[PDB]
Amino acid sequence: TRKSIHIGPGRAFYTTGEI
Repeated sequence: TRKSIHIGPGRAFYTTGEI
């Protein structure tokens, strides 16, 4: 259950990982 969630500014959403 690996996932990369990085929230920087107030308009960014990066969700890329395993499942």
